[PDB]
Amino acid sequence: VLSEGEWQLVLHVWAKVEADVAGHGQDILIRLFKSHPETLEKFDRFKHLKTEAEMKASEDLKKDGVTVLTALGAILKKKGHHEAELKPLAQSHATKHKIPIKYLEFISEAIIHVLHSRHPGDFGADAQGAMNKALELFRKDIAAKYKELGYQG
Ligand code: HEM
Repeated sequence: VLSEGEWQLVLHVWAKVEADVAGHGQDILIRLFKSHPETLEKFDRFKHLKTEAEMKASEDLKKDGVTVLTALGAILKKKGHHEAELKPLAQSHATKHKIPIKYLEFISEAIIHVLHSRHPGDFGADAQGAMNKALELFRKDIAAKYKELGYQG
Protein backbone atom coordinates (compact mmCIF):
# COMPACT_ATOMS: atom_id res chain seq x y z
CA VAL A 1 0.00 0.00 0.00
CA LEU A 2 1.54 3.31 -1.05
CA SER A 3 0.59 6.52 0.71
CA GLU A 4 -1.74 8.95 -1.07
CA GLY A 5 1.20 11.34 -1.46
CA GLU A 6 3.31 8.61 -3.05
CA TRP A 7 0.50 7.77 -5.49
CA GLN A 8 0.29 11.46 -6.36
CA LEU A 9 4.01 11.55 -7.15
CA VAL A 10 3.55 8.50 -9.38
CA LEU A 11 0.63 10.06 -11.23
CA HIS A 12 2.32 13.46 -11.48
CA VAL A 13 5.25 12.04 -13.42
CA TRP A 14 2.90 9.77 -15.37
CA ALA A 15 1.05 12.81 -16.73
CA LYS A 16 4.38 13.87 -18.24
CA VAL A 17 4.59 10.45 -19.91
CA GLU A 18 1.11 10.97 -21.32
CA ALA A 19 2.25 14.11 -23.15
CA ASP A 20 4.14 11.78 -25.59
CA VAL A 21 3.27 8.18 -24.83
CA ALA A 22 4.80 6.87 -28.07
CA GLY A 23 8.19 8.54 -27.63
CA HIS A 24 8.40 7.39 -24.03
CA GLY A 25 7.41 3.86 -25.07
CA GLN A 26 10.07 3.79 -27.77
CA ASP A 27 12.76 4.92 -25.36
CA ILE A 28 11.65 2.40 -22.73
CA LEU A 29 11.59 -0.58 -25.07
CA ILE A 30 14.90 0.39 -26.68
CA ARG A 31 16.46 0.72 -23.24
CA LEU A 32 15.07 -2.70 -22.28
CA PHE A 33 16.46 -4.33 -25.41
CA LYS A 34 19.85 -2.63 -25.03
CA SER A 35 20.21 -3.59 -21.36
CA HIS A 36 18.69 -7.08 -21.69
CA PRO A 37 18.89 -8.28 -25.29
CA GLU A 38 17.23 -11.62 -24.52
CA THR A 39 13.95 -9.75 -24.03
CA LEU A 40 13.95 -8.70 -27.69
CA GLU A 41 13.50 -12.38 -28.60
CA LYS A 42 9.92 -12.20 -27.30
CA PHE A 43 8.84 -9.83 -30.11
CA ASP A 44 8.75 -11.95 -33.28
CA ARG A 45 7.73 -8.87 -35.22
CA PHE A 46 11.00 -6.98 -34.76
CA LYS A 47 13.40 -9.33 -32.94
CA HIS A 48 15.72 -9.14 -35.98
CA LEU A 49 16.36 -5.39 -35.68
CA LYS A 50 19.99 -4.54 -35.08
CA THR A 51 20.52 -0.79 -34.62
CA GLU A 52 18.97 1.95 -32.51
CA ALA A 53 17.89 3.75 -35.69
CA GLU A 54 16.11 0.64 -36.96
CA MET A 55 14.35 0.36 -33.62
CA LYS A 56 13.25 4.00 -33.77
CA ALA A 57 11.97 3.49 -37.32
CA SER A 58 9.92 0.39 -36.44
CA GLU A 59 6.18 1.05 -36.50
CA ASP A 60 5.60 -2.24 -34.68
CA LEU A 61 7.96 -1.32 -31.85
CA LYS A 62 6.35 2.12 -31.50
CA LYS A 63 2.90 0.51 -31.37
CA ASP A 64 4.01 -2.03 -28.75
CA GLY A 65 5.49 0.71 -26.57
CA VAL A 66 2.15 2.52 -26.66
CA THR A 67 0.34 -0.72 -25.78
CA VAL A 68 2.58 -1.31 -22.76
CA LEU A 69 2.40 2.24 -21.44
CA THR A 70 -1.36 2.58 -22.01
CA ALA A 71 -1.99 -0.57 -19.97
CA LEU A 72 0.52 0.39 -17.28
CA GLY A 73 -0.93 3.89 -16.97
CA ALA A 74 -4.42 2.51 -16.42
CA ILE A 75 -3.01 0.19 -13.76
CA LEU A 76 -1.17 3.00 -11.97
CA LYS A 77 -4.28 5.15 -11.97
CA LYS A 78 -6.03 2.44 -9.99
CA LYS A 79 -3.63 3.18 -7.06
CA GLY A 80 -3.26 -0.51 -6.25
CA HIS A 81 -6.94 -1.35 -6.91
CA HIS A 82 -6.00 -3.14 -10.10
CA GLU A 83 -7.14 -6.73 -9.88
CA ALA A 84 -9.46 -6.37 -12.90
CA GLU A 85 -6.76 -4.73 -15.02
CA LEU A 86 -4.17 -7.34 -14.05
CA LYS A 87 -6.42 -10.32 -14.83
CA PRO A 88 -6.23 -10.20 -18.68
CA LEU A 89 -2.59 -9.13 -18.59
CA ALA A 90 -1.58 -12.06 -16.39
CA GLN A 91 -3.62 -14.40 -18.60
CA SER A 92 -1.77 -13.48 -21.78
CA HIS A 93 1.66 -12.98 -20.24
CA ALA A 94 1.63 -16.24 -18.32
CA THR A 95 0.03 -18.50 -20.91
CA LYS A 96 0.90 -17.03 -24.32
CA HIS A 97 3.87 -14.64 -24.20
CA LYS A 98 5.48 -16.37 -21.16
CA ILE A 99 7.10 -13.28 -19.70
CA PRO A 100 8.95 -14.16 -16.47
CA ILE A 101 8.82 -11.80 -13.51
CA LYS A 102 12.52 -11.07 -14.02
CA TYR A 103 11.65 -9.57 -17.42
CA LEU A 104 9.05 -7.38 -15.69
CA GLU A 105 11.89 -6.29 -13.39
CA PHE A 106 13.97 -5.47 -16.46
CA ILE A 107 11.20 -3.34 -17.97
CA SER A 108 10.63 -1.64 -14.61
CA GLU A 109 14.33 -0.70 -14.59
CA ALA A 110 13.95 0.72 -18.11
CA ILE A 111 10.86 2.73 -17.12
CA ILE A 112 12.67 4.26 -14.15
CA HIS A 113 15.72 5.02 -16.30
CA VAL A 114 13.68 6.81 -18.97
CA LEU A 115 11.57 8.77 -16.49
CA HIS A 116 14.68 9.93 -14.67
CA SER A 117 16.45 10.83 -17.93
CA ARG A 118 13.53 12.83 -19.29
CA HIS A 119 11.93 14.31 -16.16
CA PRO A 120 14.59 14.61 -13.43
CA GLY A 121 12.88 17.64 -11.88
CA ASP A 122 9.70 15.57 -11.41
CA PHE A 123 11.50 12.36 -10.55
CA GLY A 124 13.69 12.95 -7.51
CA ALA A 125 14.34 10.44 -4.76
CA ASP A 126 10.86 10.45 -3.22
CA ALA A 127 9.13 10.19 -6.62
CA GLN A 128 11.56 7.45 -7.69
CA GLY A 129 10.84 5.54 -4.50
CA ALA A 130 7.09 5.91 -5.05
CA MET A 131 7.40 4.61 -8.61
CA ASN A 132 9.62 1.74 -7.43
CA LYS A 133 6.97 0.76 -4.89
CA ALA A 134 4.16 1.00 -7.45
CA LEU A 135 6.01 -1.18 -9.94
CA GLU A 136 6.94 -3.64 -7.16
CA LEU A 137 3.26 -3.91 -6.22
CA PHE A 138 2.36 -4.52 -9.87
CA ARG A 139 5.00 -7.26 -10.11
CA LYS A 140 3.98 -8.88 -6.81
CA ASP A 141 0.31 -9.02 -7.78
CA ILE A 142 0.91 -10.25 -11.30
CA ALA A 143 3.27 -12.98 -9.97
CA ALA A 144 0.48 -14.23 -7.71
CA LYS A 145 -1.87 -14.35 -10.70
CA TYR A 146 0.83 -16.12 -12.76
CA LYS A 147 0.94 -18.88 -10.18
CA GLU A 148 -2.86 -19.15 -10.12
CA LEU A 149 -2.60 -19.90 -13.85
CA GLY A 150 0.12 -22.51 -13.30
CA TYR A 151 3.05 -20.37 -14.45
CA GLN A 152 6.06 -20.20 -12.12
CA GLY A 153 7.94 -17.58 -14.14
C1 HEM B 1 4.75 -2.96 -17.62
C2 HEM B 1 4.82 -4.21 -18.12
C3 HEM B 1 3.95 -4.66 -19.30
C4 HEM B 1 2.70 -4.30 -19.64
C5 HEM B 1 1.73 -3.35 -18.91
C6 HEM B 1 2.36 -4.99 -20.87
C7 HEM B 1 1.16 -4.89 -21.53
C8 HEM B 1 0.84 -5.55 -22.69
C9 HEM B 1 -0.43 -5.49 -23.40
C10 HEM B 1 -1.65 -4.66 -22.95
C11 HEM B 1 -0.33 -6.28 -24.48
C12 HEM B 1 -1.42 -6.55 -25.54
C13 HEM B 1 -2.52 -7.44 -24.96
C14 HEM B 1 -1.98 -8.75 -24.43
O1 HEM B 1 -1.40 -9.55 -25.21
O2 HEM B 1 -2.13 -8.99 -23.21
C15 HEM B 1 0.99 -6.86 -24.49
C16 HEM B 1 1.50 -7.71 -25.44
C17 HEM B 1 2.75 -8.29 -25.46
N1 HEM B 1 3.73 -8.17 -24.48
FE1 HEM B 1 3.48 -7.17 -22.72
N2 HEM B 1 3.44 -5.77 -21.23
C18 HEM B 1 4.44 -5.58 -20.31
C19 HEM B 1 5.68 -6.17 -20.31
C20 HEM B 1 6.18 -7.03 -21.28
C21 HEM B 1 7.55 -7.50 -21.36
C22 HEM B 1 8.64 -7.10 -20.35
C23 HEM B 1 7.64 -8.29 -22.44
C24 HEM B 1 8.83 -9.06 -23.05
C25 HEM B 1 10.06 -9.07 -22.53
C26 HEM B 1 6.34 -8.34 -23.06
C27 HEM B 1 6.02 -9.05 -24.19
C28 HEM B 1 4.83 -8.90 -24.88
C29 HEM B 1 4.53 -9.49 -26.16
C30 HEM B 1 5.48 -10.39 -26.98
C31 HEM B 1 3.30 -9.13 -26.51
C32 HEM B 1 2.56 -9.52 -27.80
C33 HEM B 1 3.10 -8.67 -28.96
C34 HEM B 1 2.40 -9.10 -30.22
O3 HEM B 1 2.40 -10.33 -30.52
O4 HEM B 1 1.84 -8.22 -30.90
N3 HEM B 1 5.46 -7.57 -22.33
N4 HEM B 1 1.68 -6.40 -23.39
